[PDB]
Amino acid sequence: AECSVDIQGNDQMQFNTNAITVDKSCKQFTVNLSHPGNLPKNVMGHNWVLSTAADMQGVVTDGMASGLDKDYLKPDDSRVIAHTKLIGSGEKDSVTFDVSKLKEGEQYMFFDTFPGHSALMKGTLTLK
Ligand SMILES: [Cu+2]
Ligand SMILES: [Cu+2]
Repeated sequence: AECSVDIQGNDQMQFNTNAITVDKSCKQFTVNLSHPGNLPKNVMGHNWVLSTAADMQGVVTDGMASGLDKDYLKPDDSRVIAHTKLIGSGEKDSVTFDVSKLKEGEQYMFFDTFPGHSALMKGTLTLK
């Protein structure tokens, strides 16, 4: 099975997809994030952040409260399973994580924690 996915976030506060599936037989999984557009990070920064569905609200609320110099994530937030950096237009960042962190029967969400973006920039992550 493939073990990576390419995700884009644009100047329109959109991701290219709202559903990612991770095949069990992957030991690691990589998300490659890019930002088409022209807007810089402080105004249209995007990141890809993974937690359980239950934790998504907290991560987003705490991240937004943390500010740009924290890339909009609360320091030491243990609800965050994996994430990319916050990137502005033209930049790119990849994260690779251990698939063993993810458990059967759990609901996962990926999302962006830049202020307001999770309204649109979120999706499900499913183990298969
Ligand atoms: Cu494979
Ligand atoms: Cu964003």
